[PDB]
Amino acid sequence: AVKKIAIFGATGQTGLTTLAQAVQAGYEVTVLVRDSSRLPSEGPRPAHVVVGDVLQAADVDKTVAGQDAVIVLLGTRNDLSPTTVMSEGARNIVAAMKAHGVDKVVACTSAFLLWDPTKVPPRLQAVTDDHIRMHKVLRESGLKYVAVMPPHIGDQPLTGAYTVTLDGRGPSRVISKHDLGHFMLRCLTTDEYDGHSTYPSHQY
Ligand SMILES: NC(=O)c1ccc[n+]([C@@H]2O[C@H](COP(=O)([O-])OP(=O)(O)OC[C@H]3O[C@@H](n4cnc5c(N)ncnc54)[C@H](OP(=O)(O)O)[C@@H]3O)[C@@H](O)[C@H]2O)c1
Ligand SMILES: O=C(O)c1ccc(-c2nc(-c3ccccc3Cl)c3sccn23)cc1
Repeated sequence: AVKKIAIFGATGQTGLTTLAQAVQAGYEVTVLVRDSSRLPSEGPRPAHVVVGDVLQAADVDKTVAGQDAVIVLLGTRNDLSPTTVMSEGARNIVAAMKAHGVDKVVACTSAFLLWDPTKVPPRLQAVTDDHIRMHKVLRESGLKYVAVMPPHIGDQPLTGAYTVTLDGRGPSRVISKHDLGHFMLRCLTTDEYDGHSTYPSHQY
């Protein structure tokens, strides 16, 4: 079974609850954070903290070393400018996983990768472009890759009752951040989603 995991993006909206749920479930969690000040000071906390940047290959390498699996929840917070942080970060993660023999990566992009490209809101296209680039890096890596492609991420409660749609869009346009984190961790316990795109959604 999967015991040691690295989480990238652990200080973000979904990352923080994914981190808390992972520790609750008994995982030995390692995180790469740009600033440990953005990690919780009480409650569930990671077993190992690396402070550094996903754009520094040395920082990614020491985060991935020794893990059983990797969770990717990188993002740009509210910045919708053009970016390559997620795809370049993914390149470094793939290289580190290959060097260290880690084969399982669960990575969040967006449901827009499942949309008709004429329907993607132009204001979100620059971020979506790098989600596309990141997905390409991960799909071409040959690793056991679960492509998590959520719709809008909300702040509704944890339910564990969401629908998981494979290789297409699902019947709701929202997933709570807690349920998205729950699903990321579920993907560590099964291989049934490897090589698929997954769309978690629910009605709250
Ligand atoms: N908002 C939505 O409705 C929605 C819908 C579909 C998909 N998505 C996608 O889902 C993913 C996660 O969304 P989210 O809101 O949970 O993430 P988020 O709140 O934007 O947090 C992003 C995470 O990435 C980390 N990060 C950014 N640059 C980094 C770097 N250079 N080195 C190391 N870490 C770095 C941030 O660390 P710091 O604490 O240092 O900033 C933070 O932990 C994103 O890719 C987003 O585009 C979002
Ligand atoms: O299928 C859906 O209904 C759906 C999918 C994705 C999104 C989405 N929202 C954001 C966003 C919005 C405001 C501030 C920050 C961010 Cl990051 C981004 S960036 C890439 C995708 N998205 C919305 C709806």
